[PDB]
Amino acid sequence: NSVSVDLPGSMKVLVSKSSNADGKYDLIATVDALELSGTSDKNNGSGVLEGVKADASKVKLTISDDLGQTTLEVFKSDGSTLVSKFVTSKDKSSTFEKFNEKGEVSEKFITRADGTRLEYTGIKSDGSGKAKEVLKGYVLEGTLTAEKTTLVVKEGTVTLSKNISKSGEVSVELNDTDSSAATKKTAAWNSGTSTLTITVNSKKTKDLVFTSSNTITVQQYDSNGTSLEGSAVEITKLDEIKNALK
Repeated sequence: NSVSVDLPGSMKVLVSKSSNADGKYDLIATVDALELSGTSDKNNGSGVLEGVKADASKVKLTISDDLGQTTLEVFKSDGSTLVSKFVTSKDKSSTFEKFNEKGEVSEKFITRADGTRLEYTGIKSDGSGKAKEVLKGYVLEGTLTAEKTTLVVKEGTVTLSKNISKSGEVSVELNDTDSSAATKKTAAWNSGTSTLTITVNSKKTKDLVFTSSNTITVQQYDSNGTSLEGSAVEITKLDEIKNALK
């Protein structure tokens, strides 16, 4: 009769085993206790399913042609003003967006494949908002502008800024307002190694590596400031970032 097809986000869609006189396949799924239905000219479980809630809100599930992504939209009763959208990928990454009354994004929660999160709240029409990055062991706080996301850690007169572009590219900078050259921190970012090298009084002191696993490691230099010693150690809490900035 039907074939159950496994989709991202542990969702399932039933597809008819064979096509009708028009060559089309029937699709059925149950999402959040609502039965959705649709038809497709493909036999693999891809296509669009729709349902209508008790309250007249319209639900639409779109399964991409290669089954790599699901988009689950809830609309107002007009079928066009978004209330929410979940987009889930095969790799386990996802996005959840909430919309305001004009159907424009007001909150956006990104879950990466590794389970870390980037959370945008209080999003305004000017593109600004509040940002929080949820990592293994700790969270970073900052802001969103149209230009970029900037997460900030302050320690004494030092400010560490972790910038994330719209496409997820990380760059990091440091500024210290310390008026003494004996203690003022400066830093160089190397985009090629995702590493921030801190210097104090003309001696390199530490490398902070911002890894592809969304972690930070720290490693110290020798007293002459030209050779790394020991091994890189993973930072496990915000206070350990602050320690590296002292």
